Amino acid sequence: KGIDYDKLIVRFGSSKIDKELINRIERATGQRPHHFLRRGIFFSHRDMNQVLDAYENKKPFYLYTGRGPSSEAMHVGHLIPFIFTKWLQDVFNVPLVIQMTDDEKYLWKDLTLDQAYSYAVENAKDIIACGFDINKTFIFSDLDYMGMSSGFYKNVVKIQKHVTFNQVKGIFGFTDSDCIGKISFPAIQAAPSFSNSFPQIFRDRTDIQCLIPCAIDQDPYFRMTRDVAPRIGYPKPALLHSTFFPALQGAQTKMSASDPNSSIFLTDTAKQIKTKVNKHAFSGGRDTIEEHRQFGGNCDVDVSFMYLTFFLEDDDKLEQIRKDYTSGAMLTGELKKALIEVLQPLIAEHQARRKEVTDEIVKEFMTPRKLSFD
Amino acid sequence: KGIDYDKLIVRFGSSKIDKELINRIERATGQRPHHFLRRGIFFSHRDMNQVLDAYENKKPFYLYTGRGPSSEAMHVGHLIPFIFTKWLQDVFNVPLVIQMTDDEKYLWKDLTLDQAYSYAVENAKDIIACGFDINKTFIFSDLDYMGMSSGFYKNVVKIQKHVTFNQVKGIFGFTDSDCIGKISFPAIQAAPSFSNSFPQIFRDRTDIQCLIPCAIDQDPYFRMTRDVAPRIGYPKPALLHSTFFPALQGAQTKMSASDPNSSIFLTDTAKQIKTKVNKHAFSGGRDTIEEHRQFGGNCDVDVSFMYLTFFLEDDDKLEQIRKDYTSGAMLTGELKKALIEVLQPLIAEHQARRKEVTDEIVKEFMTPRKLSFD
Repeated sequence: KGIDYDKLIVRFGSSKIDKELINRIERATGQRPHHFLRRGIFFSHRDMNQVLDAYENKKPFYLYTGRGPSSEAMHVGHLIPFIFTKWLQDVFNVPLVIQMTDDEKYLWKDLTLDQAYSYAVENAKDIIACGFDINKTFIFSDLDYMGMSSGFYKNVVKIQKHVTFNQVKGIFGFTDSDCIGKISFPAIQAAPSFSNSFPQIFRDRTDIQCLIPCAIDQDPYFRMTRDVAPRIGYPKPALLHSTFFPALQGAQTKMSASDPNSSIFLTDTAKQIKTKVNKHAFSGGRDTIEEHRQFGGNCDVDVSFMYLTFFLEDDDKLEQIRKDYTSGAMLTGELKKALIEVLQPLIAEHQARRKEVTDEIVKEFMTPRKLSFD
Repeated sequence: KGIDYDKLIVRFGSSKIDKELINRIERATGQRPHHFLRRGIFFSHRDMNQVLDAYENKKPFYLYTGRGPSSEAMHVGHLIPFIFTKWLQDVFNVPLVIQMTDDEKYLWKDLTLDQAYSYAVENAKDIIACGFDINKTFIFSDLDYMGMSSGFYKNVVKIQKHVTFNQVKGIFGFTDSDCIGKISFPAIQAAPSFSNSFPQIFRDRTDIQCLIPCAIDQDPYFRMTRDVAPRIGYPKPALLHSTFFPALQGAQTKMSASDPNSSIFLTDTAKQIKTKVNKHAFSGGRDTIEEHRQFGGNCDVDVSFMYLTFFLEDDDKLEQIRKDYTSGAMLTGELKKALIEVLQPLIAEHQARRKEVTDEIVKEFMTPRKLSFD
């Protein structure tokens, strides 16, 4: 029952997203708001109006997200952010910068420097699969970009001294036993938030607003970055907070990346997707059919219904489902089939595109070059 | 009386330089050993034979030294290393890599990132003045090179995780109040010690020996670098330890970089050089002329005589001076005049060359490019 997201906004001191804001965004774009905005999926921001101010006056801004490279599969939750960011991008016709923290993984996990980089490239393919207009998005490897940016490291250093060790010990719990690469990394994570880190596309000029869509329990991490922003004469990056995408087995967790099952993977096949949802997707319906008819299912805790909230685009069909499962008219198996019919095409479509992404294609995304926007 | 350099070799576990080694170096080069080697100025090494092995078999090696950029003047002591390294370079016809730690200064001192860089460029002019064959030496700014080396940062990261925070807390005494840029810097200092950090001149290949001439109280700093060397499949860099160049006012200190006087600066004029030596260069002679004749001067503590040890190239003239000052035949004013006649031309010659170094000249030294050697 510890789901409260409004009591969450309060303690972090961020701002709730209201109708005002969504309409302002829809007017600014001439488009219909994303369902993530309609349903309270992405409910908080930090300076989103500032971002809109800029856009309305024809003053550009850019978006920045990252991914911690890995070997395991890569699931559906990993898409919430990438999906919202693809919308925002297309909707505003704006530049997207994507950080592949191979160095972080190399520092934290047990990889070979050449390994972590490997993942950064492969994981890049999964990210391209989501569409992302090539003439608008730049995907970089920390390990690769550092040594080919006349502005990235410069910004790391500026951030590196304005952040004490104590500041990170109380935010990532670093210990005297941790390597020096770890203690100093939070700066690498922060740097892309400032426009001149990418001269190849903005040239000098630090007047460009950055927008970072991310999870809400990731806010106390961008505090640091936002605090040391004007302290170094740079604009604070705008945030857009999203809720937690639950793990099949329950909503108590957000679970893993291992524990096979527990997460629909982008590599799972139609059969596999079907199995995981029917067998593991936690059910909020009753145990017997008669008890389910009498009392109905509980939509709040049902994982299969939650997933629908994310991937079912029709607002009306979702409300029908919500209503009938609650009354008992619809049974969890029916809910499951609904979800399965939305996930199979989605995941399979991803598989299709991920096949169309060559090497001469990734090379181009990773090649720092010029782009298109306002 | 705390001068003991042999009791110093013992506690650090390094190796004394003997005749064997000097002859091996003189045979390897077909040249007469430098006076720094003849007089026990540079008396310790770590793997210098390995370096010679390589050179004899026609297998190249390279040299690496650095300088912490600054605004003040830049004195004669700052030359011991640069002088020895110019010899070694010319004598072996080998590549020299020079680190301008502007980022370090920006982190530690109170500069503007753009300031520290300024110094790196100016201080570069002083370093070029010493000769250094352009087609053999590469001078880089940490701030500039980082963002234009497909191998430098890669090596920083490799070093960054093999060195804990505790390892540096007990070597540079870092505290939880120090910024994260500081804690992680020792890696930036170490990286140039490995050949593939500079692909523009060695391309891949990490089989190239690095030699680092430096002070002997700087050994417990290169321990770290040498320890994490094979731990990452890289050759340990060779050292060549030198003694302390004393400060005019006494040998108790090595004194400063401020306290005007106390150090002959490369900007000092002939008049100024003459004044500082006569007025401040600590004297080991007696107070009265009669007492000086009877007991003689003490060469061990006389700073003016010590300076001669460094800059007077003739071994015979130096022994004459040593003998006569000790017996009392020569008076401290005569010793002073001797030193002054060696320093005025040396420092003035530097001034002359430092004027001949243009901007299209520094640009070329700083431009990572190809060089010449074995």
